[PDB]
Amino acid sequence: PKKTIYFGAGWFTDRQNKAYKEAMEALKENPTIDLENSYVPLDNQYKGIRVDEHPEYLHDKVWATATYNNDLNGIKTNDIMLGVYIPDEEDVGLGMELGYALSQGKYVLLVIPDEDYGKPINLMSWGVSDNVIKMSQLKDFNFNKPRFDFYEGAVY
Amino acid sequence: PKKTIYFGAGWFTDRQNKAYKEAMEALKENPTIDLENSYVPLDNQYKGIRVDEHPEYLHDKVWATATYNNDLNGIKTNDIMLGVYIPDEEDVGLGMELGYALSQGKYVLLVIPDEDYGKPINLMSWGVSDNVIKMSQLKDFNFNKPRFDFYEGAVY
Amino acid sequence: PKKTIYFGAGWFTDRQNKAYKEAMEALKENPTIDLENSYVPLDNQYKGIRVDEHPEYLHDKVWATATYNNDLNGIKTNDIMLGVYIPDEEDVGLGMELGYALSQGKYVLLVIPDEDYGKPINLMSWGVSDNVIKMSQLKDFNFNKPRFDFYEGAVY
Amino acid sequence: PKKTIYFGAGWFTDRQNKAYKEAMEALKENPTIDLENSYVPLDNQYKGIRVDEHPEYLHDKVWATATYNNDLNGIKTNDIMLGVYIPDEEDVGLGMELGYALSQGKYVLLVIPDEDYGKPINLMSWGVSDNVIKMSQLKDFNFNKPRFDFYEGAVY
Amino acid sequence: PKKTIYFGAGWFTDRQNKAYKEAMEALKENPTIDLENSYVPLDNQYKGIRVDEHPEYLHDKVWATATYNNDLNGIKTNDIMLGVYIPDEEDVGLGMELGYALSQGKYVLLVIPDEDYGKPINLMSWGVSDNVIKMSQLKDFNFNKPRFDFYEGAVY
Amino acid sequence: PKKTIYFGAGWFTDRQNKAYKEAMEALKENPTIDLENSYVPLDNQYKGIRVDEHPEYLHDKVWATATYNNDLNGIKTNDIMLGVYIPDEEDVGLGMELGYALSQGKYVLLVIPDEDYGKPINLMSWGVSDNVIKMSQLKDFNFNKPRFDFYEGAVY
Ligand SMILES: Cn1cc([C@H]2C[C@H](O)[C@@H](CO)O2)c(=O)[nH]c1=O
Ligand SMILES: Cn1cc([C@H]2C[C@H](O)[C@@H](CO)O2)c(=O)[nH]c1=O
Ligand SMILES: Cn1cc([C@H]2C[C@H](O)[C@@H](CO)O2)c(=O)[nH]c1=O
Ligand SMILES: Cn1cc([C@H]2C[C@H](O)[C@@H](CO)O2)c(=O)[nH]c1=O
Ligand SMILES: Cn1cc([C@H]2C[C@H](O)[C@@H](CO)O2)c(=O)[nH]c1=O
Ligand SMILES: Cn1cc([C@H]2C[C@H](O)[C@@H](CO)O2)c(=O)[nH]c1=O
Repeated sequence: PKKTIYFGAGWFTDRQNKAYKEAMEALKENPTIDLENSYVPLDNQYKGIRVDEHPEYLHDKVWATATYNNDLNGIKTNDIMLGVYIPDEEDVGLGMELGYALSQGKYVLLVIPDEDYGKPINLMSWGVSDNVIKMSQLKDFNFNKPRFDFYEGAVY
Repeated sequence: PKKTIYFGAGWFTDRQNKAYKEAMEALKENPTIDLENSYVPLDNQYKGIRVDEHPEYLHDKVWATATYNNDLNGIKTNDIMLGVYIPDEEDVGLGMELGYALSQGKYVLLVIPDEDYGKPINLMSWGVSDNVIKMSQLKDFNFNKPRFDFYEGAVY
Repeated sequence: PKKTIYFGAGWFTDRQNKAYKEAMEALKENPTIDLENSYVPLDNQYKGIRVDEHPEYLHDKVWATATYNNDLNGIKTNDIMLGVYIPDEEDVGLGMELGYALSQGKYVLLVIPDEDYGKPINLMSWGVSDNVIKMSQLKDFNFNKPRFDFYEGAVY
Repeated sequence: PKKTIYFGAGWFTDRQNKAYKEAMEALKENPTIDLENSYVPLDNQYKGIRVDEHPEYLHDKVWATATYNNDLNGIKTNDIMLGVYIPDEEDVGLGMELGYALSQGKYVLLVIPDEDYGKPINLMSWGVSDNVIKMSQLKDFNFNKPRFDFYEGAVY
Repeated sequence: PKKTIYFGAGWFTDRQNKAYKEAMEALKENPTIDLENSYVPLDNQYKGIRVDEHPEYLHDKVWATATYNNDLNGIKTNDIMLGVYIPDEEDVGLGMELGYALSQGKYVLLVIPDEDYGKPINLMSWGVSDNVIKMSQLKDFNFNKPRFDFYEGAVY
Repeated sequence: PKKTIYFGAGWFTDRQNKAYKEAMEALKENPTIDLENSYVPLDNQYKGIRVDEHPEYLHDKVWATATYNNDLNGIKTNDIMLGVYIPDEEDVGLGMELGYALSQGKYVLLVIPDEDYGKPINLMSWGVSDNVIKMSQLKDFNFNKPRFDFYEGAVY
């Protein structure tokens, strides 16, 4: 069997965009992941518009509503909630999605870049996760048998 | 009638600490809020110890589990979810809590310092919110008749 | 004690409008209801405008989004879900709201005009309901001790 | 992959029964739908009894309980919540199911007959839906990649 | 303020019946509890009949459905979920109710007779609980500020 | 298609361990069950430690937290909630899981040993189940088409 995922990753910093590409690649190689039918936010912004790339939409209530709902749909409609996590650059949006994933009863997996693994993460992100792994463990992670595990690291 | 709230507010930067004090003062003046029976995270960390004062707790699963659970209990047993929000220093912890509050069906009110009201806020925060007001309106906000409203500002 | 309610009632036919007035009168006489702090949809449409008075809003996503959200907020922040129900003119809107109220764990009480009490009602409405009474009992219903009961009538 | 659905459709009017057959046919041709393991209410009424066809059961608390629970099970147990929607003949039962589907975190798709598409629909039905399409779009709808979209029509 | 509770307690053994009486007495002395408006299962079985007094009801789906539903309604409309717990005679019914209370976001408090406080309790009960105290503390417990705490005892 | 299950069964009595093995066998033969990717508690106790087999962990807050969370994850992450039920030896832990399964929107199937089928079961276990079958019906049960059905037996 294969599972689909909601690709929860930011795209506002160099460290973030770096991890984004890495995780994308790991997923592309993982056998247990049906990446084709997965939902990736950046490719599903309303009307293909990226607001950081079109500041005129910074006040469009309809663009916001549509994108927000689309993201939520991407979460409840897929199997796993994957969060690309950067300890030094924690994203509020990802946080909200972790909480929403919890409500939807999804498996919450946080993936931290190998160089950052161990650094302290926020108490809530730690508590809402079902497991926290390193980037290098992503390609071989068996999504058909998701298990609970503690983050081998600090939590502030 | 009077409502109780969960005081969602970070205390990791000076801007956050300033907003924290202002909000606490506004709430003490609000006739519709019962602050004594509300839940304030900072006075509810497990064993009464803050990890930033006692770094030895950065690696203590028991401390993390209890504090996380106590916070969740603070949201679910209280009427309103209050989030002191600083646009330029958004908190992943507050984000997770907004999602969790949504799952529990609580009114989610964001309060932004007057000087920052209007600056862009994360889409996901705008989405979960039932309303977003400025710090100065907090002391007068009627929590017995909470209603929905859009942020009179930008959202990235 | 006193409870607050969400006034679920259509206003699209004369029978509905008649039932609407009767229920509002019964509620004003109920000592266990706090009507001032309750949510009445008709006084809460976005921007205070009813689409039947201003048809131009029939095509306004912003109006639709805000009004829909405000209604949901009205159900989740109030104690009881009241549904004025007319067996011969059942409302799809009221139906959706019953389902939503169930999801929020609210007591769902249907109130049917005396003259119609007994006529067949949709299975799904009978199912979500915690009790169904006639209009005449509304003024005396004790909302501080709501209990479950079967419709003394038919269900198609 | 293929998805299963809860066939939410009324059967109380000529327009309704017409759309029912049409949608059934569209689903029968859609590649992304596993119609065999889907749940269709009319074939799952308790003991095969249709109350509109056996008025003696109009007062059977056990028949109602069983059918109501069976329908709910049909919803939470399947992937997509499909609602066959007739603007001029909105069903309260379908409404309740849309709300229940929301709580269950299912994708809510409303399908309106091509001749009716555009006509005004109830505010709540509009707001609970993840997407609203035309009958003709049903056969080709890709259920493995469900996305959010606004109804190109009026909402009262 | 005062809170209402759902009195979760078995009455199938002498130890249970003893604990039942002690807890009821402690609750009558608690200034933060409104016992009149609370829900006591034993006074809420359908038609007022207990199946152990009228065994003929052991085979009556209607009795079972109404009593089950009334109990659920008792949990969802009340503030606190109280579970009188006897470690050596754990109740499957109370267990299901703890899970249900968790789903409704209620504070779950277990109360164990002093003589038994400390004995091993089922993992799942320890997990859902927000706190577990001994019978003697019940009369003084402040239900207006419920907080999380670990069982000072064993868990098998 | 095939479905996965959360194997909910006790292991504290001879009758329990007997049914456990039986059900295991039935599942091993059932075509509609993907037993390999299913979650079975006994093989997923934290660190492979069984506390009944290592009483030193009877006070390990970390072992309890981890196992409890792992079990919950096993429930929300799988399709069906299967409960091996012994009428004379009802388990509180299984009860809590039935309630949690309900919240997660899973199909709840109780399987009773053929020799015990008919004996009275707790009102709540009866009410939370979507269907109750005999051990002998397990091997042939079609999990791709789960339907609702009443327990042909007594409920106390
Ligand atoms: C700010 N922002 C955020 C999101 C969602 C997507 C991502 O998982 C996370 C990044 O903050 O939130 C989005 O889709 N669009 C956008 O403009
Ligand atoms: C990081 N962190 C966070 C919280 C909670 C509280 C506040 O709402 C928000 C701040 O991130 O989350 C807490 O209780 N303890 C902690 O150490
Ligand atoms: C169609 N419609 C419906 C509602 C809500 C309110 C009432 O409970 C019920 C009537 O359908 O749903 C509303 O607020 N506005 C609107 O225009
Ligand atoms: C009135 N009624 C209704 C239903 C369900 C099924 C359908 O999706 C919708 C039609 O109202 O509700 C049912 O199964 N039986 C019945 O008698
Ligand atoms: C077996 N049983 C059980 C209950 C409820 C009530 C109590 O919280 C707990 C006792 O099992 O579950 C009840 O109302 N009636 C009944 O006959
Ligand atoms: C007491 N106990 C219980 C459980 C779970 C697992 C099973 O479905 C049910 C048995 O009580 O609860 C567990 O995993 N470990 C344990 O020690």
